[PDB]
Amino acid sequence: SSVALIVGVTGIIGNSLAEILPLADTPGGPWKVYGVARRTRPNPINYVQCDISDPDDSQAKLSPLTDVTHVFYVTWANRSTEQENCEANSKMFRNVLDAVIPNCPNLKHISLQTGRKHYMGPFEIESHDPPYTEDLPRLKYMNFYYDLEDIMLEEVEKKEGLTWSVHRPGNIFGFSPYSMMNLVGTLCVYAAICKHEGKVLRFTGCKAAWDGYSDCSDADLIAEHHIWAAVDPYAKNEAFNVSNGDVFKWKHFWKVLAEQFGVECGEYEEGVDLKLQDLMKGKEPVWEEIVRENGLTPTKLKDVGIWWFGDVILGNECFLDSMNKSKEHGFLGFRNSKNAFISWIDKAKAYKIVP
Ligand code: NA
Repeated sequence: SSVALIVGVTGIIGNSLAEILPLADTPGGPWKVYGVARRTRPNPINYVQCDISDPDDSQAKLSPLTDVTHVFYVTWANRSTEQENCEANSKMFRNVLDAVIPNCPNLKHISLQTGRKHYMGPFEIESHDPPYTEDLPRLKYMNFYYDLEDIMLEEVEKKEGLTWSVHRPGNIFGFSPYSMMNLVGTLCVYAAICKHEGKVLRFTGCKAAWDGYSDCSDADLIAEHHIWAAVDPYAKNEAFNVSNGDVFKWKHFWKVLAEQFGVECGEYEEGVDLKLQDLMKGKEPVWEEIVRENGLTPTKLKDVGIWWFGDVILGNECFLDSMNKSKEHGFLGFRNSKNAFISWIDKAKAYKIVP
């Protein structure tokens, strides 16, 4: 009966879904699960190698998956322009729904993950006032999230009883061995390099990030949120924010990261805005030495140190969201973000990404 198709299983959320779904006490259980991704390689889950952006390969790989009941859409193309983000991401989404909906007679629910950029315009009101809420109108700017929702909504009409849910996290704290968008990983690699070079963990970000309130969204809680919507009647045909239930300051998270690598913590330096891309320019050889000296997973810096992403997060103000609707609709999940941050650092170490 309960059969998951995780679309993007090698990603950060894909991985959390991959670990949690098959567990004995998981709601909706016991689950059979398929994990789909572009890579070959690498256990209870039924792996399918598929390129979602190829109409033929999606037709070939997903049509035979006759028994799936719930799809979890957690993949995204990231392009140079937003217009391209729409062409690319729509094509992918359509390709999966066109391969699944016709061929799965027990399809109950598609769960779509987007993000907090639903609420955020380019710049450039027009804008929204935080904390962000779910059902206040869409901003007038182009946004591939909006396009994905409309596709989903349109495709839900072509089968009766088929439900949907949208999941909108903020900045994700998580892990996967292959992630190419890992904030926590990225900060671990920066910390590791500072330790190696005998340098202080200088703060690489703005003041609003250092001293303001921020939140974040745990990879495992986001997975639980997806699962909740799969099984809860009050979650059906609704969009929802997912964040941790608490608030933090980078001022304090920086010390925690410092402590986890035994490196001197830096403080907010007035008079700049300090970037990871700049500080880590030319560190490719230094990283290889760290990987060799310690018996690490053989990685290149560009695959584990995603600086532009970390800078985008640490160089801007964090606008908070609201968990009221999720709670009101019955999702009482939370995380203690400082503890979760330590936990995801530990996970980077356990997989020998970082020493
Ligand atoms: Na956690």
